Amino acid sequence: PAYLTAIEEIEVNPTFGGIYIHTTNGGRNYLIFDVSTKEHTEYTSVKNIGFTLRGFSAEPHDFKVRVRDLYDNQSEEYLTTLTPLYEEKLDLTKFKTFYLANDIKMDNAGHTLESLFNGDHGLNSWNYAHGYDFNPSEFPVWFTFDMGQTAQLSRFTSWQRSMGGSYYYRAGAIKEWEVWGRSDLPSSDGSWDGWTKLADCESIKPSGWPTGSNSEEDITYASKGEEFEFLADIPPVRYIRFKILSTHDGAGLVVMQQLWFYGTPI
Repeated sequence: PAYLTAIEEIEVNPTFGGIYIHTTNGGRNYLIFDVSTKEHTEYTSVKNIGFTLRGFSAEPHDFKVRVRDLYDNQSEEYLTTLTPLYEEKLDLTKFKTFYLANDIKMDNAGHTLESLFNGDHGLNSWNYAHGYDFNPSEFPVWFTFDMGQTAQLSRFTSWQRSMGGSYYYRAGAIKEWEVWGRSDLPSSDGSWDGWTKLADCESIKPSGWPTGSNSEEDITYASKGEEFEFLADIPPVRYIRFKILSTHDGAGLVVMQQLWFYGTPI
């Protein structure tokens, strides 16, 4: 019966501010998960069941899970005591360029990719990592770096190159991208085999004004850092890629100022 396989194969792991519950359901049956603390009901029929409860402090808490079906069957309780994950800013000094053969180069104009992790950021900053021009027909493009440790990621903050603000939302500022990762050594050829997608991301321009016109709200917003959250169902990772799909001005050029990552080191 699906509800029995569900309770028998269940895994419950800590995640940021709660727990991640996963189980199997190869029949695509309709299961109801009731999750108790001393708080949520999931209604799902996917094959690879995975869902989160959040809102919890990072200390040990007792959790109870029961699975039921639309036929009035109900499982034994699964009990677990788990501590939710709590994020820290990962140590920037361990972040390094990890250049693979099919990556864009980010060492133009006197800087390197590792400039994105040197701490220098904000409206008046001249810091950046700066690529080379390419034809936008070549999007998507990507670059690769090493976090220098393995971590369960929560979120990251991204700053565009600024130089007083007029460079926001043009001149290499990225618009949509994906963040991919892996925990084991990449292949030197830059093959995408062995990489896992971790986040879909879109940098928002609050005003929605065309290229070359930035509002006061746009400039304040970008200078404060753009925040993105990662998927809960991701493995620990060490190596990271940004697969750039688009840029704000549509030109084939990537230029950014800073990237700070948050999560729990392994």
